[PDB]
Amino acid sequence: VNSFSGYLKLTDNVYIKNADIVEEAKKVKPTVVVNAANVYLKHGGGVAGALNKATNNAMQVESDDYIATNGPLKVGGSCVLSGHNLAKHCLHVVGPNVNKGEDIQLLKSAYENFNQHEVLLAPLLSAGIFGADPIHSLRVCVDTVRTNVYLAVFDKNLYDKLVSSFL
Ligand SMILES: Nc1nnc(SCCn2c(=O)oc3ccccc32)s1
Repeated sequence: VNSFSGYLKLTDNVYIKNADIVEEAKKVKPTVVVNAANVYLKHGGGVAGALNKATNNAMQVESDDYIATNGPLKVGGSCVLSGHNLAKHCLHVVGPNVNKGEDIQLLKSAYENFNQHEVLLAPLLSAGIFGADPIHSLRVCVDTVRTNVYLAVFDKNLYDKLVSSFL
């Protein structure tokens, strides 16, 4: 039993809700919130910009130190950093950005990072400003993640389309 509320159950382990991931994280304080990161951990917009803004830029400050020490992530890769005021940990996961021409096959590799955590609050990887089809992202999520994932979808119209088209 966990404190995630109002989710529709898609499969044994995947749940979905129309919600602002920032507000969901502040309410639930999950062990892990997933960020839709880029390789430079530059949290300018989309989910990343919103999460970072909610931390009063502390996420960006921590991320800049991480990059200065370790260099960029790989597309499909991840790192665990602080969750600040939103969660215990933030799993920064880099899905491919279609608007950069990155290989959509890397989306499965990106979702594999979720399997290192028993429970996560997450957005759909590569959706939004990353340019991929969110219906495809949900399919890859369901077929790749085996741990318990609670997906927050900001756009109500998109949420309804994802549910109604889910096989
Ligand atoms: N594995 C999980 N992580 N985060 C959640 S949600 C937030 C509240 N919370 C809960 O309901 O169960 C919990 C177990 C440990 C820590 C927090 C818990 S479940």
